Amino acid sequence: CPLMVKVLDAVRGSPAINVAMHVFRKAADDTWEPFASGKTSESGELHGLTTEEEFVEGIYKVEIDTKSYWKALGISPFHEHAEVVFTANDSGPRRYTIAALLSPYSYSTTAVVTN
Amino acid sequence: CPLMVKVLDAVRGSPAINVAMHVFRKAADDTWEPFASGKTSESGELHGLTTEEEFVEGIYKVEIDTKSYWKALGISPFHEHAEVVFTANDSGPRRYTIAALLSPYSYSTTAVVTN
Amino acid sequence: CPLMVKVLDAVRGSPAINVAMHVFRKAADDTWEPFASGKTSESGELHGLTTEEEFVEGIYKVEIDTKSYWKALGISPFHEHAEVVFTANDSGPRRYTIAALLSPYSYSTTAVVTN
Amino acid sequence: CPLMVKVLDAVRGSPAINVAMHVFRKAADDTWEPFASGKTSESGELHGLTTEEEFVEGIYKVEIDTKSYWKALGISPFHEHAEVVFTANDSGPRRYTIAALLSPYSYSTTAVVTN
Repeated sequence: CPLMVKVLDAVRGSPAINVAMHVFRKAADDTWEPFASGKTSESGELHGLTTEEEFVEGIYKVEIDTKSYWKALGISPFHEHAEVVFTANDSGPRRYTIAALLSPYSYSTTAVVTN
Repeated sequence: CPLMVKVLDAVRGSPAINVAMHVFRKAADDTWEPFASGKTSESGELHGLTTEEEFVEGIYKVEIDTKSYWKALGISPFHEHAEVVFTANDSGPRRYTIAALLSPYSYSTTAVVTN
Repeated sequence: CPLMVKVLDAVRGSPAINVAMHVFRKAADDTWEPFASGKTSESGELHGLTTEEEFVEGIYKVEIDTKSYWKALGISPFHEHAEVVFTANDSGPRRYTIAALLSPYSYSTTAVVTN
Repeated sequence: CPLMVKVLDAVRGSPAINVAMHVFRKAADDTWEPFASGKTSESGELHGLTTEEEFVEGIYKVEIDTKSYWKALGISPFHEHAEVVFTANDSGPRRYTIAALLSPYSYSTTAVVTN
């Protein structure tokens, strides 16, 4: 499990559950090719997006549909989605956890890259 | 204006208006002595708390009452307040802007220090 | 000044100066058309990007090149850039301040929207 | 395990390891009584601070010594420590995770309160 995503809700103080997201990998034509997708679990986590063999060096984009999440709660959000764009590099550690902390008008994202 | 505090509301995407705060300074006996206090304006800023002459080297605490802010908006939040504790003017006089970004279960605080 | 962007450096506690960014607007064909661009000033702010007449209803993307910022400081950061994507002026004209707080492995973005 | 603390380093994109913290509970005299303490593990987490029987309703303060952490890395921090002050309430969910995301000039803290 080289890539995991964890999403938290700063309004309710809870995991953000059932949040959809799509991952894309940049191709040579400089367009985003679909790579992986899913919805967060009851822990706010999405596991199993890819495998070590499939996740090679490259530029990846994680698009988290935050707008649908807030609309389901009845709170008017600012952003269309939260996007996280990064290069995977083999000199660095093996595992990438992308964390996102969501508020209606604000979000933060942090990468925890470990061995 | 050597010390300014700016407070923002991450739920509404707005300045946080009428937020009370109290500033304290550590005394020689290691107690917190009252220093200055005020409330944020319609811009979410609190200016005029002190002067260059009065704000001497020391350890200062800014206590922002976030709980009353959220309760007035109908929200029961997690934190009693947001505390910011720092040494000031150790190297000579500086201008300090303390920023706080508020959500019911989360907050962030950042210092911008200029010379 | 209907759109302003403010960028801060959480490592140094300073405005993030000379940070490039490009703004795009979604076209009728669902592509991102160039809208405006610039670099932050010594205050970490970028003003004058557009006018009330030019900034019409639409979906906008602000792409802040954080990677070049960190590399110039000797830091190899996680993200390629920080993207902020939002619908603007849906309810009529508003003033938008997009704030970004930068660390090498983490960033936050907040919108302050006033009328 | 009703109370856990998780600390992340936003500069290095890693758990914040060996971070000391002290927890206090407010007494009737309105002073902070020592309650629990420890250092974060290699995962950046501190478990086992208290038990369900001992953690009763009350006002608690978690003081995280962020200054010593940055000083060990050779980066000049702004804050003396990061403080998280909150009321434990039995009407809410059982488990409290206090998360802290650290930068030298900025930190955020979030409570995830779950069942």
